[PDB]
Amino acid sequence: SAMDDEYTKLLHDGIQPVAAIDSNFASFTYTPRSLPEDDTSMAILSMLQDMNFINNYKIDCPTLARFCLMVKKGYRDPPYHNWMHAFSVSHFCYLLYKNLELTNYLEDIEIFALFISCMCHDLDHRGTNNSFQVASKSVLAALYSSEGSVMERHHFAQAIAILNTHGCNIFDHFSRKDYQRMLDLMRDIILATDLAHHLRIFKDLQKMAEVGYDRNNKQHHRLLLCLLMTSCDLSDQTKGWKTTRKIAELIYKEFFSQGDLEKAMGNRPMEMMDREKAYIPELQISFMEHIAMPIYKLLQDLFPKAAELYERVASNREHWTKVSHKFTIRGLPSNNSLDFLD
Ligand SMILES: Cc1cc([C@@H]2CN(C(=O)c3ccc(F)c(F)c3)CC(F)(F)C2)n2ncnc2n1
Ligand SMILES: [Mg+2]
Ligand SMILES: [Zn+2]
Repeated sequence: SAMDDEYTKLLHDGIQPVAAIDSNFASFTYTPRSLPEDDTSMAILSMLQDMNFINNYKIDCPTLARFCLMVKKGYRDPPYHNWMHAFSVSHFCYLLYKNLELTNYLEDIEIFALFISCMCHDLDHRGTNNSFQVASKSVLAALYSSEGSVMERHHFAQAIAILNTHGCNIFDHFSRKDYQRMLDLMRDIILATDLAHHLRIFKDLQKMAEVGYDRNNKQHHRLLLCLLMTSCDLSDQTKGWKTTRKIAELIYKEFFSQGDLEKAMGNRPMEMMDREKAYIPELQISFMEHIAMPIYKLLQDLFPKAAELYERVASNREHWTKVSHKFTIRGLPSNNSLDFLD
């Protein structure tokens, strides 16, 4: 019923102009997690409208309103992999569209697929990684462990289940060819969010950046879509320091909850998921150096206007070294007590 009245307003009230959301809404400096969650479904419609997808693809407005709410409701509330993550990843896709001239690189339908994939790419995340699905012998591992990318296959399957819900198939007027294309793109893009997949294709991404993007090379299109999806997925690290500090809190809260579960199963968690071993500043520096910075360096190599993104990621990484000394207890704790020693 609450879904129903939210739908009624989303459908009949009109799509707010994107500029009314925030006067910096289309800037790389904007932090979409500042938007109240109650306003995010309308902001999705505003972005879809501003990218001209609603008109270009003649999306049915009741269907689209239903779809957007179904996707939002398809996220649970772990500390990090929740709807506000999917919303902020989608918003970064919109930023890429508005700032980087993606139409010189990608087909319209590929840009559309990228944005819809961003909305859907973590659907029904339970706050645990692929390794945990296998180790805990979850239903998801029973379905997909033999293919790999367990969670990402689930996210994709959830996206399809939403489309296959009556009243929610925003593509169902597409030609059979275009429908097959959209769903194939969604598969490839959502599966690209597995960082194991990123790490596997990284050399090919480097080689594409080295030789130069060839808009007539179908494999270049696929590679670029993967890179852009990863860039959206990690885009929290391209904001200022307070965003990255908070996002670190959320990720490690989620990780440490998984680690507590693995210990209860008699298994040794990864150091980064073990609240007794993980040293957050060094793990964040390592993640920035070895994963985040190279991704945004490739993005800048391909799109010079993305330079500020890489510079911000590098700065945030420098901040971690600067604050690391504060994880060492000087003097006495604030209570003047050493009772934590016992
Ligand atoms: C935006 C953002 C997203 C993630 C993570 C990265 N992920 C990892 O596997 C991972 C995590 C920590 C590491 F140190 C590492 F080497 C790998 C997958 C994920 F958990 F989904 C999201 N992190 N992690 C730390 N700061 C992050 N910032
Ligand atoms: Mg994911
Ligand atoms: Zn994600």
